[PDB]
Amino acid sequence: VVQDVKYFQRVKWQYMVLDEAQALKSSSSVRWKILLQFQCRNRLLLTG
DNA sequence: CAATATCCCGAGTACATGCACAGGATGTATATATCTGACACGTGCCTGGAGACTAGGGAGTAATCCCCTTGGCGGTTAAAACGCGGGGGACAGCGCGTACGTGCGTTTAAGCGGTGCTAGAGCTGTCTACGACCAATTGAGCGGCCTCGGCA
Repeated sequence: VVQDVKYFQRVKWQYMVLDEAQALKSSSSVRWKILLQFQCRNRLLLTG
């Protein structure tokens, strides 16, 4: 998802389930910077 | 405007060329010749046509920055022109090779009969090479942990 961004930007996803979202913990990360830009109703984090 | 240069015209200039000549070797001229291959005849093949279908490619577009393109760059010599050196240029002869002629004799072409080499045969009869797929490796980029320099 941090590479095929161009393809994911092509469609209006209803929701993102970001499983084990502790992966996103640092704002310095490209992952975080890019994952902010996708458009959806809800962003759902399932991180224990 | 001045200057070096190219252009242009007439005098005077060896020999080059076009010609006439003798004469020799070859192009002609006739008769003969078989055989090349022209021509005629079928043989059988591929060149072509004609269909159905996928999938590969081709064409198109979109985004864009690489590369080309341009300007302006700063740096150094080919050109210009002269001075200046020796070297390319024009005659005397030797004899050695080249030609050419003679008689040098080696080999080829031809026609002979015999015969084994090669080149079209196979499904030969496989199985190298041809896909098909799998697996390893390196490299690169992205997270993550950790000392230290400049700032409160």
